[PDB]
Amino acid sequence: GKVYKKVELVGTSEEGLEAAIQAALARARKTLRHLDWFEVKEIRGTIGEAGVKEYQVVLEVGFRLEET
Amino acid sequence: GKVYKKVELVGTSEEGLEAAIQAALARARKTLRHLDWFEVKEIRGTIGEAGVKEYQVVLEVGFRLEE
Amino acid sequence: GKVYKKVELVGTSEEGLEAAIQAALARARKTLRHLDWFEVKEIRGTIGEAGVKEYQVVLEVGFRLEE
Amino acid sequence: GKVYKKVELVGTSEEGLEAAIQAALARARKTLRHLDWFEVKEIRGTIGEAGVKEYQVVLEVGFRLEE
Amino acid sequence: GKVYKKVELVGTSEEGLEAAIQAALARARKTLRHLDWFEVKEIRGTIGEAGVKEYQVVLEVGFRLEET
Amino acid sequence: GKVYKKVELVGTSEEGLEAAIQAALARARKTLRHLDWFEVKEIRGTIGEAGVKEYQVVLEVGFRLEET
Amino acid sequence: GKVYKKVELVGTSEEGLEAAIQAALARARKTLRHLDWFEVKEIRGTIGEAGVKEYQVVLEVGFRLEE
Amino acid sequence: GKVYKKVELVGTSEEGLEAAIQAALARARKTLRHLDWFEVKEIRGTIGEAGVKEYQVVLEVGFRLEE
Amino acid sequence: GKVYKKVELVGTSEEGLEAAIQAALARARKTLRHLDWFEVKEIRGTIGEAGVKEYQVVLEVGFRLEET
Amino acid sequence: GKVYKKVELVGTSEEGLEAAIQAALARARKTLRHLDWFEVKEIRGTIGEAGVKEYQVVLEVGFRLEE
Amino acid sequence: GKVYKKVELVGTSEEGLEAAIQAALARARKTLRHLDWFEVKEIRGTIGEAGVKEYQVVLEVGFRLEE
Amino acid sequence: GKVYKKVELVGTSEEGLEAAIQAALARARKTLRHLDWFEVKEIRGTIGEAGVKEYQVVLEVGFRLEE
Ligand SMILES: [Mn+2]
Ligand SMILES: [Mn+2]
Ligand SMILES: [Mn+2]
Ligand SMILES: [Mn+2]
Ligand code: NA
Ligand code: NA
Repeated sequence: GKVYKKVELVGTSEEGLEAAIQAALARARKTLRHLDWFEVKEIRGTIGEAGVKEYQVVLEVGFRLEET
Repeated sequence: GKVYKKVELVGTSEEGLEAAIQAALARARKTLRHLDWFEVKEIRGTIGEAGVKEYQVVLEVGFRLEE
Repeated sequence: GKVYKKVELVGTSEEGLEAAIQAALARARKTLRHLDWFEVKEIRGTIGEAGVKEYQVVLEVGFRLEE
Repeated sequence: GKVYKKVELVGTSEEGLEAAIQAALARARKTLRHLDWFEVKEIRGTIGEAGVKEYQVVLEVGFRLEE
Repeated sequence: GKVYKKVELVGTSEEGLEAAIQAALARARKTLRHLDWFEVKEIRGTIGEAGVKEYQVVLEVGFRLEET
Repeated sequence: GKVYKKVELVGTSEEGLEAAIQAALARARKTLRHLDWFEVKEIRGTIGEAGVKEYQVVLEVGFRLEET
Repeated sequence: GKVYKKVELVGTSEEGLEAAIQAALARARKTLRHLDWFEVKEIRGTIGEAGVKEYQVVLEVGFRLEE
Repeated sequence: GKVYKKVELVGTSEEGLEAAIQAALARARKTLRHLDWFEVKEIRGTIGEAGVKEYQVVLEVGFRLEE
Repeated sequence: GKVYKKVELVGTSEEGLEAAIQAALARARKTLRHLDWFEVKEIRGTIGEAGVKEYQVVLEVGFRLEET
Repeated sequence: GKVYKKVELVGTSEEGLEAAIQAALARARKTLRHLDWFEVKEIRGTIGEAGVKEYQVVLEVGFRLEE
Repeated sequence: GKVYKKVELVGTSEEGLEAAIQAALARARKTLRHLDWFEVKEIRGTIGEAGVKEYQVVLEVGFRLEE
Repeated sequence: GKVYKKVELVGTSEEGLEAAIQAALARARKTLRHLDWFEVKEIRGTIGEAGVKEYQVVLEVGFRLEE
């Protein structure tokens, strides 16, 4: 049937988790076609000094491969 | 000794992660009694042209069983 | 020594598990060279009116990098 | 907005892995509506004179809940 | 062939690990038929003035489904 | 080289996931120096009449040790 | 009560997952007594010109120990 | 929002599993305040001529931090 | 240095967890020398009908290998 | 903010763990830009007459994506 | 009877894996008494012009508590 | 096809990680035939006055069964 590929990215943002997810996906869309789903693997981040500096979300992005 | 049961749900939301959890809990409250705690097992979601179509949070909800 | 890369693919088929793995490997052959091994990570699928609709096998495929 | 539930079943069969999965899904269909997807968690089995006696596939079945 | 279902329960007891498991099974057998096996997934508990307040054992209980 | 330590904290908040993480970091920074990074290990919470009562985020906080 | 041992084998076959499991179990039968159950731990394999070369199934075989 | 800390201990006992947990909690109570919950991570132990020399239970203890 | 081997056993008992652990170890001692430690992997069991029939503890037993 | 990608490589060497890591990283440097960190995922190897033949280290290499 | 505590450290070094472990243990010795054993949890690192810049080994250090 | 067995060993050495792996493999050679691969599962060790006392590497060793 169809075949998909998964790439692992890390999105970062000062805004929050959804924004860091959206950041990776926005960059993914520049170079990968047929983006279909994602799976969060890790949530981490840096500290300083209003608390969280940046949120870092490690995620797999899954996309459909074309025929050839 | 009190006994609890855990049911696994996946809440979804186009808005965010809290909203997805809340969606699941709102539905669980309709058919399950004595809801006490939840544990998130997975965060995933779907992608469209806008980016995230929906956030999906897989979680277990634990509740106390009667008698 | 030699250096390998692993790509993660999801093969799908209505027929069964091996055919799902085979579907991923046939596509991988078109763009990847020196395919050597694979490792299954997840077996999942969709459900239709007759039972399984498609099997989906998530696998890592390992191949030698040139140079 | 949408909420799914997951139940954990063990399908068994003497015929093979796919058959064991089909067995769980067939029995699932009798009492669960909107069956959407499955996830295989464990493949195990019993052993007899002729090798495999029964294949046992532990899977989660996900299905959409009504509001 | 036969089809089984697993339900996840948490038994509790102020006495010990076995007693907590038995509490869960004793309750299970009031609403579930054909109980066959259990599998412990987690041991946790709460803490009081005297050490352990209650033991909490998270377990899966497996039972045959009737062909309904 | 440098040596870091990780401590496991659980932040809580009635507001959301980021707020819970910030609660833990805000407390961490009162007794720990040189906070560098955090890693989320679990998200759980409690349930009330209105859905989520409080969100509880389990996280590791990593900080450099002073060569003492 | 009674005591069981588990050994970890890897069965291989060009002819699929069930075939590889059966290969392991046939060999286990030759030198092990009181074979009772198996648990699949990994599925992997090698790749050749036609896709899968060999399927390799890593499993635990459980057997009762005599007293 | 209240904040908790988790410390990892290994309690040991020649008697049994509960006793090992209790050993750890008794010691934790000496230097940690507001002890609330524990989670067992590992059960292991040592072996002598008698069989089990000591049971060892690795656990996290969670307690509320002040200010 | 020294080399050890680990075998995986399943001890069973109606008495409880420690007894099922002791059961595997007693049988291990019949055929393996220099038993040194064990690690519990799984706790499961059968049901009927005073609750637990038998407790089943899956464990690795580690023992020192001799030179030759 | 910025976005990173991770690729999974297997470095090999007859000369040890660090050597295998370095082999992977040297190859990564040839076709990947902005290499920042690595995470070891598995250590395995092959066996020959003298013990270890090749050390094989599976690692993730993280690098910043240009915009 | 006996109770141990475990702390999670990250040793770093430019020299290799063993050196990074030794670095954590040396700093551990300054403030912790009765250091008994360690468990490596993660091996990771940073990458520079010459390949590995810093090795980072995340380990748990276990030590015996006084009564 | 061919069938393999995996035995789990713990190699120990004061020198380092490879020497620990080598110690396990040298002993395995005395009693096991057709040793083919190994997989590291855990790296741990003991601590003495100078830092690491012994490294202990837990590994699975895979070998072909005759027949
Ligand atoms: Mn949010
Ligand atoms: Mn098949
Ligand atoms: Mn007991
Ligand atoms: Mn080395
Ligand atoms: Na569950
Ligand atoms: Na911890």
